[PDB]
Amino acid sequence: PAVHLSNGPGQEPIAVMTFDLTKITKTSSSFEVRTWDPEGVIFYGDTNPKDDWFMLGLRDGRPEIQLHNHWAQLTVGAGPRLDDGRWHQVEVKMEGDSVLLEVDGEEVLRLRQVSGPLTSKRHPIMRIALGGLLFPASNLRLPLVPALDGCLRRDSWLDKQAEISASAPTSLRSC
Amino acid sequence: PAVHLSNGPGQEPIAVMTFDLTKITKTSSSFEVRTWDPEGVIFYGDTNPKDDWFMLGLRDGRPEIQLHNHWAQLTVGAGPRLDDGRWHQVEVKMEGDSVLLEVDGEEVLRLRQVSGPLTSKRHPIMRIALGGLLFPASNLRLPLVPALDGCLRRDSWLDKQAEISASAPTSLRSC
Ligand SMILES: C[C@]12CC[C@@H]3c4ccc(O)cc4CC[C@H]3[C@@H]1CC[C@@H]2O
Ligand SMILES: C[C@]12CC[C@@H]3c4ccc(O)cc4CC[C@H]3[C@@H]1CC[C@@H]2O
Ligand SMILES: [Ca+2]
Ligand SMILES: [Ca+2]
Repeated sequence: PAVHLSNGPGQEPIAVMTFDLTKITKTSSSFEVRTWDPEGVIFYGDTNPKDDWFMLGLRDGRPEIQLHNHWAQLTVGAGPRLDDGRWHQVEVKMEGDSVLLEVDGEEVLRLRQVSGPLTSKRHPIMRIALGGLLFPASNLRLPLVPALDGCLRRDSWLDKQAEISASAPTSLRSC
Repeated sequence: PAVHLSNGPGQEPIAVMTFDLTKITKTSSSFEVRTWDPEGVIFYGDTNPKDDWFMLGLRDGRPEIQLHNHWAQLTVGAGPRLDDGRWHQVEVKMEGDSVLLEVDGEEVLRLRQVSGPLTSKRHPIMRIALGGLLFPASNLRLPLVPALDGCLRRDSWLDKQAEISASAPTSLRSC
């Protein structure tokens, strides 16, 4: 079952999941994405919209991560273009103080020394928004137009056991 | 003609080139490297060893860039492993406020919003050291053992016209 990463204008996310960081036993996520869209947000996450946020998106067809927290502030592009209309497996996880990005089974990016343990964040609640941000795009380190015209499927986010709740503005439109 | 990136213990660089930034008309470099060594420095560069430095090396066989300046401080791994004993083409250049890394003709990493124009650096003199750093490895953001047992060939560094001088401790040992 595949869902549309964009719905309507393409402003707000198609879904927001909230997690209790003190209950996480897994700090990784994975999913498949397919699109012809060269720019947009795949997912945004934060423990604090001002002080500790993260965004994985596409720019010029390639993955881009923006991260802003106490330890690091960055805007980094990496990996092959994914806007070739084919399904691509994507994994994002924490490994020690690093954030690793794997695409189609290959590690394409490792942001080192960027964060303390998820389970140790001052604000023990993490939000994960799909297909959109939880603040205006103008507030990104480097703005981009969030709308991502693509499909998401086979997605797993951290541990379902740590998930506090999940919301969706409109009905998840299938692909 | 190929030269050894390591000579002797593997502490100091095999060569140091100095450039006048006010005369540069090209902010890119390229070379080929071959090695079985998973860790080490390919090249280091700075306009200031304390406040504005850069290091391209290998860690776990993959490219890693560390950069420290007024705009950004990072430690980032990216691209495929290069320690497969085969020749690999590598290009490192500035594009706007970004630093791009291309391997075997493919862009594998783009560090965005990391620097003002090279021609505008307070200290208009850039040093490029090959196979080593110009400060102790303990001073890196993330230390690694600098010795890189590999070969370098077909190397071009910025513009020869902007090169002020070049030095080499020992005789460049051919591969
Ligand atoms: C945990 C994830 C990787 C690490 C990400 C991170 C990493 C560091 C940080 O300071 C904040 C965030 C928020 C979103 C997180 C992501 C949500 C799912 C993904 O697996
Ligand atoms: C200009 C190069 C890319 C950009 C690098 C950089 C980029 C930003 C910075 O603040 C310092 C340096 C020093 C070394 C530079 C490199 C030396 C050769 C390479 O082409
Ligand atoms: Ca788009
Ligand atoms: Ca080594």
